[PDB]
Amino acid sequence: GKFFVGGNWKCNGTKDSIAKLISDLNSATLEADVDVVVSPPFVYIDQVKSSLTDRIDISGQNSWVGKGGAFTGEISVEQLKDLGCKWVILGHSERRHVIGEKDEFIGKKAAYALSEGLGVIACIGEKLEEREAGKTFDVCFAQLKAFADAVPSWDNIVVAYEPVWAIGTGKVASPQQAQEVHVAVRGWLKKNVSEEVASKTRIIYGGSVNGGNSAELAKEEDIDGFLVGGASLKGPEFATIVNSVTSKKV
Amino acid sequence: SGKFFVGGNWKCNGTKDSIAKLISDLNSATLEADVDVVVSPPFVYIDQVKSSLTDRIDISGQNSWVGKGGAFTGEISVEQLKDLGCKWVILGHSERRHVIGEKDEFIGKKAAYALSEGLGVIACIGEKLEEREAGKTFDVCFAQLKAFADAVPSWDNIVVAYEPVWAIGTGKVASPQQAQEVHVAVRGWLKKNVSEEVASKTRIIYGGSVNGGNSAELAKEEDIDGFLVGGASLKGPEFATIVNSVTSKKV
Repeated sequence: GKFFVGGNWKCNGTKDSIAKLISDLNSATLEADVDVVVSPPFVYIDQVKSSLTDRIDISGQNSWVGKGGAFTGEISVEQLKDLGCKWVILGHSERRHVIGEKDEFIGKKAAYALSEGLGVIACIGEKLEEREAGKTFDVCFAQLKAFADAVPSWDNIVVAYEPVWAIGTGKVASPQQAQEVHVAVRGWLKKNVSEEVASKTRIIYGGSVNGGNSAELAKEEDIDGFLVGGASLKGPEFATIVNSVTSKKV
Repeated sequence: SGKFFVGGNWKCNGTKDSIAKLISDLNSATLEADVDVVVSPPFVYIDQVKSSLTDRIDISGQNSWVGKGGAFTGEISVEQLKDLGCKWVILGHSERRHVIGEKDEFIGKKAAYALSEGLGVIACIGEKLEEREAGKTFDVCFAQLKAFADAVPSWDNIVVAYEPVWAIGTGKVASPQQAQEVHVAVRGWLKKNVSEEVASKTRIIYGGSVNGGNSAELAKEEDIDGFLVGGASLKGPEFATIVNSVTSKKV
């Protein structure tokens, strides 16, 4: 499967800061064999689609579980597509653990998004209390099962592993610990979906990724790319992380 | 003693093309002068609406995050709503309370934050059918109000919207009389728990089923100060007529 780098801007940016970010992304020279995706806040998706190079795809940060209608404050898959999105991020750790979105709810969001023709960036990952109880793979496999029990197909799914236990806990995750989770996620796909899906599905790393560690991470056999957080807000650094694909080739 | 207020909540509806037509119909309408008019597009269309809609109508977000932006994937901050030109945000809407599950203190915090950052707040309250039938209409509504009151820095830029959630789809229907009974109690609650000044200046608007066939009638009730319109706000000419239903309140 082809190297994938997405930037999750989260709840950050204004018209002006995003205009500068877009200008920097457009000026960057990006390597050829990489799928590149950015994920603006809902309100800026129009601005980004109007001015960002079409070499980069656009993702929503969330989407409603089904068709639109009486869901005040929510955005539908139809509306994301209408605005030009090709992806949606679903089950991001902040939506699981800050908002409180549950697994089956997330699984349903994905099935709907995939059946309506969006790609899905499907996020999984365990918290500190969970890892400290030896439940890393139990947690991730239940999250995967909830996806697998619901989705019509894995063709347009990218799996993102987030080490929530490292994200802000003062703990840091090594490329070895990352590789360990990715290779297990791939094995779960082999045994619970199929061998074909396991090899063609991209498993991207969604821990702390920056210009100083992307080259090292890209070397791991089962890390197929990144879901970048804070660094995705800095155009040149994000471009360099995208271009870390060359490190996977060396 | 407050100016008539009519908001249109588009909820999770619309595309570029339908919203472009809605905006044209809204722009073509002649709206009565003594009314505050507000529309609330889905997040992704707020930019499109701000670019083309007459400045006579204010724009509202349908929700906002509880505090400053940052690591909250999928959420929109008050800073961003303001950046796009919104002057209002709807908070504690029944669909966010009962479908999404947002709790009172959380909603109260959202409103306090939005107001401190300079947005007006349409603060929604209302009881479910099970609650109404057990005699807890005012327990629920007053508790929802206390949660706002305990948090907000001021009531100057607050509009209270009462939603009869008990009628919203439950097969029951709400009359202007039943709405009036709730609104008069809410205003009384404000008199005793905030001040007489706030009670008389605060708009308390009706957020039940409002359409071109009942708005003139609803607008006649003494303590209904306007509307938070659902389905009808997607039909421009009908929304305009509802705004102009203010003439019914004078007659």
